[PDB]
Amino acid sequence: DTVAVSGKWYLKAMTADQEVPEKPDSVTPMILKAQKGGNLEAKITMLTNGQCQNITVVLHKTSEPGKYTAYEGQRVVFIQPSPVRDHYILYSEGELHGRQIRMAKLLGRDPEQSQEALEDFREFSRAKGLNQEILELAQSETCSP
Repeated sequence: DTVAVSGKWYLKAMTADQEVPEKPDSVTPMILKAQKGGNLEAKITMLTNGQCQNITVVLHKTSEPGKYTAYEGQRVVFIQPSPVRDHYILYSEGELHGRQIRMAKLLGRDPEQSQEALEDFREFSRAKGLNQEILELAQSETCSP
């Protein structure tokens, strides 16, 4: 499952059960690198407030396909295929910077926007009790490494 989601993605949309102050102006592609040993390394760059912010998150494999842990075990991340092909949905729960926050993210192989994938993501998000507005992200190679 790890190898299946590896490679280049576009982070299309995200939502949470809390405020999430830092809304980036744009993001570079999300790179999911499958590592020897089964873990995933997620890398993305954000343009926020006139500066380039590189983010690296190591996702640790569990016995459940698609289920990973993060941030020294204080966070769980579920990765599963969307009903629309070449899209994936992330859902995470637990601690993040010392607070309990739950998030969902929509990933797409291609930059083209899929209305069906977004609609399914909205439904998924509601079914997880993520009822804030859906935040759709701007794609750009600005700040790319």
